[PDB]
Amino acid sequence: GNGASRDWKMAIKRCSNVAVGVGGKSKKFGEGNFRWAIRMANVSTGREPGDIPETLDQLRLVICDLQERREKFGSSKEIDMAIVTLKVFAVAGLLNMTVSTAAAAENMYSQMGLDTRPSMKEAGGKEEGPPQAY
Repeated sequence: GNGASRDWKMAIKRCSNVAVGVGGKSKKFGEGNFRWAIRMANVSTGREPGDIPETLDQLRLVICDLQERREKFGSSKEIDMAIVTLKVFAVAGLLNMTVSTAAAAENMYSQMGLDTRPSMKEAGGKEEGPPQAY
């Protein structure tokens, strides 16, 4: 539109203020994590320079296909992390709404009607930490 990659550099600057975990809140993502997942996905689902999402609809399908194909091949921290970045980046970027945590981003994304696998309990846990000296 008006510039080169302003909308992009912006969506990233904001996403950088996003947390990875939910029961910790400390470590945040970065342009490297986002570009990593996106780029990798663009290849497996494109294999070319001019093969990136331009509309919320286009990106929406890319994600569903990314997690779909990847899932069939198997699960992995790299895969799960990839999908997470796509979500947080989509909301914190397209919606310019820098969520609080990775889960929160993917939550509103699916709850909004962008995903195809709505869940109530993704990750959590109670009573954690080392043992006590009694």
